[PDB]
Amino acid sequence: TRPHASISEKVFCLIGQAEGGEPNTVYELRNYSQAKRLFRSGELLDAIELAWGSNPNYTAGRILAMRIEDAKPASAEIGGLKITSKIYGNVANNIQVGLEKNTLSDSLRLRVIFQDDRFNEVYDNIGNIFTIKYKGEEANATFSVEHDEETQKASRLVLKVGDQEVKSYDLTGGAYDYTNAIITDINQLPDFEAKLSPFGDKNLESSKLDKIENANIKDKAVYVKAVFGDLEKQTAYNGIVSFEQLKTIEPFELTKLKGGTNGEPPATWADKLDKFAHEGGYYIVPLSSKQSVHAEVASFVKERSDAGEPMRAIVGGGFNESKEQLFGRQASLSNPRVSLVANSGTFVMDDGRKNHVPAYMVAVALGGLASGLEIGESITFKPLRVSSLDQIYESIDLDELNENGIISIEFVRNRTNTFFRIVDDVTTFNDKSDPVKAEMAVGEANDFLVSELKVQLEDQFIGTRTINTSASIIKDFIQSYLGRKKRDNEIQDFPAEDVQVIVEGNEARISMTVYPIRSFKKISVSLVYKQQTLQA
Amino acid sequence: QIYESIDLDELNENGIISIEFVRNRTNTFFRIVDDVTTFNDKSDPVKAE
Repeated sequence: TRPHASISEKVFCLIGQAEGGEPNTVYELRNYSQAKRLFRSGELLDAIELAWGSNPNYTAGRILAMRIEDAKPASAEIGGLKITSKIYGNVANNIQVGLEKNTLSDSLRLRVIFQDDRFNEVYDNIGNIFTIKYKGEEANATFSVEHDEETQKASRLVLKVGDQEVKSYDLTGGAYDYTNAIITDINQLPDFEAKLSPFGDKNLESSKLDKIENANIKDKAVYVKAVFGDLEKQTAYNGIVSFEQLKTIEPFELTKLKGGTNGEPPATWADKLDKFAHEGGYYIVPLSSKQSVHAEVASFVKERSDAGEPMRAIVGGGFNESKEQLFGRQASLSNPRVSLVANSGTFVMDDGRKNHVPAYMVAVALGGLASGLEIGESITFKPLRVSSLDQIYESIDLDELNENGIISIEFVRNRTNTFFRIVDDVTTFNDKSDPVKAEMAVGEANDFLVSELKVQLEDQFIGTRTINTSASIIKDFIQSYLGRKKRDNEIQDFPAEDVQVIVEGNEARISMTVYPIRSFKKISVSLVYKQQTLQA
Repeated sequence: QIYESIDLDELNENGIISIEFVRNRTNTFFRIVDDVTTFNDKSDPVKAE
């Protein structure tokens, strides 16, 4: 590998169908060029590119995703070789592989086809690592290679003068573990010859050679053949397929790798949703309509948040859902840290397509916006990508479903432009006396403040250094820290007189009060027309 | 200097200094492709470089 030239803090999570990538592993997608390379097709790809494309400036952050399927690979067992596919799904059934042995080279030849990616390859001079020959005066020369009787790894290689062993190389271990050493040291018994292959690098570990005897030599040049040892080099980084040796290798006609399986749908998402526990997400969205999956996601979000790791979800159901379904689903999804989306629509992508967008894909679009916006700012009135809104929701309806905590999209008719811009960051929790639960952005600001508070209280006091730092000092430390957050304007002011601390044994209880940065909900303007004369 | 890019990788890995042909816009020149020594170990740059 000689030197050359060759030519957002809120993480967002996803889980849905995709025709690519191994399931039950959360991937981090560095760039949507790499997303398509992993997630070939399916709703997850549209959900990734919709999220990063949802607005020309409020782009989404670092995405984590997983294919939720019971998929398994396509494979075949033929000749001497088990052939297996790194793609899991029905797409693997399109793979084809076939061998030949070529009398022009006395080598093996391999061919791999994969029409889906318009991908095709041929490998030739497979095996036949390096040449041996004899030039000394004698009438006869040969050689041999032998195995360990147990492992069937190679153990000896020997040059023979006629029938008899001249010198041996310890393939069981040491300086001769790499065939390069033998390619040199055969040319340190210069009556014999060895010479390298012209067809690219090989550097085979000599233990992978195969047992051979008494090939007749002087004029002739003969290879050591070691076909599987060479195939490991030819398949190091190559294509979609991998190989395992059972038995002895032989060619075989072109044949499809079978057993490619997307798999049955999941009966429950819980044991595959658990992988997003410790991965640093904050917004997670399911790409599915079933209410049971939504209840499970609500449960997972609660399980992580109650453990100190805050998380939230945005959810939408099916297609063109009606009011009765939204109320009944809100009542079945009532806990905070969950948002329900009420509207469907159409989105445009660069392929020239107009999708019919389910409600959980509008959540993704909103979730990508929520992650793009810097901490504490509301999703209120930010314009969205929508091409057409699918709706039975008028002015008053938006009041109904806003007051009942369902997020919705509203239509605006400016002087010239008509654009869609989403209403308010209210959550599924209904009781609007408690804005700390109701408004998602208020909850975000709270979650990150309490976490920073909880963290710095570890170093200062929960480090356990002594009991002799009493409760007047803890009160002072919370006043100090509220001062620092007041300096950054994240809390407007705090009544230091109304802070109290109680201590018993090795436990402190503290009461406090904070003034939140007060929001601005409404304006109304009385515009009156009058006339007065111009004169000359 | 017929040795090609894959040959340069084989000579360089084995610790043998090689030379390369390079084409500019119109001019050309020959440059030396690595400061490697004859030493074996790849994780010991004090000796390998």
